[PDB]
Amino acid sequence: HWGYGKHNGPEHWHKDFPIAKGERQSPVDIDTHTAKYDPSLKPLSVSYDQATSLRILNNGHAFNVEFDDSQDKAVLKGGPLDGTYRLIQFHFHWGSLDGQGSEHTVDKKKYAAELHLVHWNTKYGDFGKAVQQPDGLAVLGIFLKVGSAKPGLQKVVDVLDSIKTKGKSADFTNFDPRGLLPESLDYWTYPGSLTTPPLLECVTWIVLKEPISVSSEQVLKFRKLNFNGEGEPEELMVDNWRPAQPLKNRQIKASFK
Ligand SMILES: COc1cc2c(cc1OS(N)(=O)=O)CC[C@@H]1[C@@H]2CC[C@]2(C)[C@@H](O)CC[C@@H]12
Ligand SMILES: [Zn+2]
Ligand SMILES: [Zn+2]
Repeated sequence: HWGYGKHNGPEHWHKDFPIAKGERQSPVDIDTHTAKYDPSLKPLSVSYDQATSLRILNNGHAFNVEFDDSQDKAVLKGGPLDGTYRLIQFHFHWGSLDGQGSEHTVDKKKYAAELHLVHWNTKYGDFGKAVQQPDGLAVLGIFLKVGSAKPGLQKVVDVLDSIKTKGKSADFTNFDPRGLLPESLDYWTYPGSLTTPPLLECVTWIVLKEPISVSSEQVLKFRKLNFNGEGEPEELMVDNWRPAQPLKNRQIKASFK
């Protein structure tokens, strides 16, 4: 099974999933000088007040927070998107040290970690059908930089020690995802893929310009998780990110000047 180690890492993924060498792979470096403004882009509309969190779990690749996506309760629309996209879950990527951690980069600069809020296109009826469509998913990427503590992240990090090993889960109710967003909704956007196997190129990427701030104490909690299952030799869950892929002619657009 794939992972982030030397023998099952990103350099190996292409063998089981050839698309790893596709034309629209993610993540990528965002060069502020070549990412131009696109007027056809509409205002980004994030509607999370109706969000119903269900649980939080460790799948061995990171930890996910899932939401009830049976109704158009927590949705994403506007921007470069068509119709509605329902939030289904969010997770993070981080490094072995504060200097690295994010997947995307801004003018070659990495942040301490990165947040991925995953949504699927409701026109495909179901998540399963969505991931297999070029425009099936919309992922809202948000950078995390070390500084002040993010009040809204407290609940998440406080539970981690209860799901240290791969396979552990726990009920996670009443979490409001709005507490993880920065002040500004300014963003960059491009067509790409999942940053992990099966690496399908079904993602419209929306990366926020403004990073949210999290304390050193908070990020360190992430590094307490384990890739491995209970009872197995500990393999700390750090550096669960994928190297940047070639842009290969795709255009990164910005919602601002
Ligand atoms: C939530 O966003 C992801 C979903 C999936 C993967 C990685 C993901 O992370 S990311 N960094 O945002 O690209 C890899 C496994 C992906 C799953 C999408 C749905 C799939 C295709 C299921 O149908 C089976 C395996 C699943
Ligand atoms: Zn897996
Ligand atoms: Zn991700």
